[PDB]
Amino acid sequence: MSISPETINVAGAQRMLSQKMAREALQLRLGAGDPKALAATIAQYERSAADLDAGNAERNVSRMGAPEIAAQRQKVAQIWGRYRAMLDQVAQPASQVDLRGFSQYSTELLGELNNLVSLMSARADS
Amino acid sequence: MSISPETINVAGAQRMLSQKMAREALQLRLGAGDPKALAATIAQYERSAADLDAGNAERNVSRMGAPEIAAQRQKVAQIWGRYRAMLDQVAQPASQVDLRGFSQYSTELLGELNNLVSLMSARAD
Ligand code: NA
Ligand code: NA
Ligand code: NA
Repeated sequence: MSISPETINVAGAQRMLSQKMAREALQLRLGAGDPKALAATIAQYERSAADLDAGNAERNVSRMGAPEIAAQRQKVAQIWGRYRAMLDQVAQPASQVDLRGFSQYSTELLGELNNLVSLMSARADS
Repeated sequence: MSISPETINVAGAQRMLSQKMAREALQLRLGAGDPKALAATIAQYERSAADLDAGNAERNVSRMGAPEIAAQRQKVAQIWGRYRAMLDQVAQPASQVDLRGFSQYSTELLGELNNLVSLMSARAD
């Protein structure tokens, strides 16, 4: 591997975080949740996204400048912005939302994050 | 690396699957879910757990026999068995369930899956 294992770990964990935040938001919709937990999960995702975009030497996350990888990070980022806004709405018990649309979007983001991991691994691995 | 990168990918994805299942079960609790999706996610976790325990040549998942890794897979399996049962309760809109208990247990399983990934990576480089 040309990148650190931690780089691939952080990218893979984005997949998990996307799902964790959805569960936390749905639990908030049910009135049994914790806004602090949701915020913290979203913050972990965003911290990792910035680390993957810029590199983070302290955290041992490599910036991968390959154009296809950078393009996939940007594709992910556009989906993420819309998903993040949906999370905020889902988490409010009294809001109007489309829960099937939310689920579809969670699955879409997950797929694009998995695609990011795949591209990173292809470039990194022998 | 002594193990295939796919081995680490599959172990990491178990973290994700544990959380996807919770998302799906809560969607079902809210009447906006899909039982087939939850079933598929559970099945994927179970196949991957089997692959990590035994190896799977077709899928390029390597065996890792180090005692600490085997012990952690066993620890995960005990938590998983209990978690899996909780899912069915959560997913029923009309059940009485303790959702905070469920989320705590989801986070516990996630942590042990993360610990498994860490142990695997340490051994693999
Ligand atoms: Na919550
Ligand atoms: Na083994
Ligand atoms: Na097992």
